[PDB]
Amino acid sequence: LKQKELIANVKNLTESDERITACMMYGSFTKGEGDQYSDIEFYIFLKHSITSNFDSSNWLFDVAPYLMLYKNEYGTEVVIFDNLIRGEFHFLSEKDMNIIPSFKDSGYIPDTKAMLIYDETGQLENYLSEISGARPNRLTEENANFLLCNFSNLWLMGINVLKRGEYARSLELLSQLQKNTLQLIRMAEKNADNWLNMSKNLEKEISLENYKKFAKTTARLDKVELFEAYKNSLLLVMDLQSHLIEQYNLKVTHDILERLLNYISE
Amino acid sequence: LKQKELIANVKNLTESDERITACMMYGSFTKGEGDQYSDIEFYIFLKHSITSNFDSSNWLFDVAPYLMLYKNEYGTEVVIFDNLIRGEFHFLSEKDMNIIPSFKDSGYIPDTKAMLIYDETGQLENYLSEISGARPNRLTEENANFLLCNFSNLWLMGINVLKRGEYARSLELLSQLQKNTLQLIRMAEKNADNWLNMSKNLEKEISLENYKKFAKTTARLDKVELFEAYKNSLLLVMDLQSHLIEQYNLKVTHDILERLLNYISE
Ligand SMILES: Nc1ncnc2c1ncn2[C@@H]1O[C@H](COP(=O)(O)CP(=O)(O)OP(=O)(O)O)[C@@H](O)[C@H]1O
Ligand SMILES: Nc1ncnc2c1ncn2[C@@H]1O[C@H](COP(=O)(O)CP(=O)(O)OP(=O)(O)O)[C@@H](O)[C@H]1O
Ligand SMILES: CCC[C@@H]1C[C@@H](C(=O)N[C@@H]([C@H]2O[C@H](SC)[C@H](O)[C@@H](O)[C@H]2O)[C@H](C)Cl)N(C)C1
Ligand SMILES: CCC[C@@H]1C[C@@H](C(=O)N[C@@H]([C@H]2O[C@H](SC)[C@H](O)[C@@H](O)[C@H]2O)[C@H](C)Cl)N(C)C1
Ligand SMILES: [Mg+2]
Ligand SMILES: [Mg+2]
Ligand SMILES: [Mg+2]
Ligand SMILES: [Mg+2]
Ligand SMILES: [Mg+2]
Repeated sequence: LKQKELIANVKNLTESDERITACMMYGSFTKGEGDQYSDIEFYIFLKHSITSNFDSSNWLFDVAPYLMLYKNEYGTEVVIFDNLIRGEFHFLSEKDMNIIPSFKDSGYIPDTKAMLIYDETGQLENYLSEISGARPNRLTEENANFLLCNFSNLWLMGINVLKRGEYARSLELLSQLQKNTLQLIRMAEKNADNWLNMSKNLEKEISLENYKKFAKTTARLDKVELFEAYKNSLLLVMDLQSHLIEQYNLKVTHDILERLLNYISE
Repeated sequence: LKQKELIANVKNLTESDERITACMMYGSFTKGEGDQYSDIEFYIFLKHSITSNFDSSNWLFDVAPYLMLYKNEYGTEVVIFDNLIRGEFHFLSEKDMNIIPSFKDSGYIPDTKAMLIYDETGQLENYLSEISGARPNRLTEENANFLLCNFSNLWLMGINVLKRGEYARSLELLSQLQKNTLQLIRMAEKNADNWLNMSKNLEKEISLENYKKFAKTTARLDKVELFEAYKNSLLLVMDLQSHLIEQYNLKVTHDILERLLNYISE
């Protein structure tokens, strides 16, 4: 894989460069899920007093020639290399390595070994041993209530804009509804490790039954298709709620979902 | 309108309640766009001493009985009243009233008069006057570049996950692409006030030609429809880039977009 050649380059350069004190890899190549379709991604920890003006544009070209480079909404440098591999490099002071513990909340981190690329001081390895084995419990009453409330809110907003004739906006809301629904399916089927990344591995991780029901909640930009998708979204959540009620005390009841259902033809 | 009755109750209670110093309304009922499909929304500014313990659930019930209340991801109290009207209420200390001037970054502020629901001290009116008539100018090289780079980033990521067979994830990414594409159309057509709310009034605000093109970038959860939508997504952005390049210096060139296009079948 071209990706692995680039990863090796990153390891090489982060070790040899005096400006870089640590490098943490994350993503699929640290979880046995890397393939030819994957990107590569790192936190690059820099000498504190040279962090502001660090020439990351030049450093990234030293990794490999690139076609495009910009800073995304998360402050991460994103590169499209000339071989079309995407790379995400988050550059920050070594003094901000204390961000790492909060990563335990992002998902299941069974192993940390592939994450350790370079570690000048030993501090990176120490932070990683704090998150190694991290596994958020997603199967909570709190989560079930938030998702059902969040869905009801978004569904009602969506059906309203649809009734107005704001079709494109109802489609946008439907995609937000869909993310929430995936999280509900993962709750109902007790396979919720891929939580924030709810669509990762979906074809491998959920029942055909609910996959097909989810597919029915999708639509192109079309009034009739949107109405069908919105209706099927509600029906699916009604199924999920009647399953989840057995496990949690829910504030969104079948009655409340029934009122939303009736509203479609109002 | 049920909405107007509820706004009236909010006006009534915010005035009379000694714990509430000011109430600012926003959204479509302050922008000449309110209708039967609208929600209602307010910032409620509380006397500083009681902000910490204020029982919002109790107060919102006084506005009208509700079927559902929860805090969304923005910390907004979101309510579905028992007549199925949606309400969004942001409770803050009076001392945070100075967040108001930053609202000018969100878009055009046509009517600060309709925004003033209650103002004990005259303070709210003063902050609102600072934003009246204001709008960002979205027509910039910085915006053209970010959107084209962000689109290219998300598109290449999305086509990779589609090729992988992660269809549900490619759909999720497609919806993110779609929002970037609406902002790009708004730049090209120079109708960019509805920027963060890019799909608001979309059917009324962009040309029939670009609406039709945008509609072809949409898909249901289906391999063939997804490949069609991803191609049409890039082709639309290629059209838009050819216009934008005349106005701004752009990092994303036609040649780069063509590399991405050829990548679909590689
Ligand atoms: N919404 C989210 N919030 C927080 N962390 C997330 C997240 N989505 C993904 N992540 C984390 O960031 C890592 C990198 O994510 P991405 O590169 O977007 C997908 P990936 O799992 O690396 O697969 P891929 O790049 O091979 O397609 C993921 O493995 C996950 O640990
Ligand atoms: N993404 C965003 N970021 C920041 N502000 C936004 C935003 N989207 C919308 N807004 C602002 O928040 C106001 C209320 O938004 P919404 O209630 O979601 C839509 P609306 O314009 O009120 O129409 P509607 O409620 O009648 O359908 C908008 O009018 C706009 O001023
Ligand atoms: C052990 C996981 C480390 C991850 C590092 C950190 C992070 O930088 N995530 C990014 C996150 O952003 C998107 S997915 C929304 C990218 O596709 C992904 O590769 C990653 O860079 C955002 C801030 Cl969520 N995440 C919170 C967890
Ligand atoms: C005069 C506009 C005032 C608005 C008030 C403030 C706000 O609370 N916006 C909300 C925003 O959130 C979503 S749309 C993302 C809601 O649909 C919308 O009614 C509004 O409540 C988020 C924090 Cl962006 N926005 C930054 C601007
Ligand atoms: Mg990755
Ligand atoms: Mg990534
Ligand atoms: Mg509104
Ligand atoms: Mg609203
Ligand atoms: Mg009461």
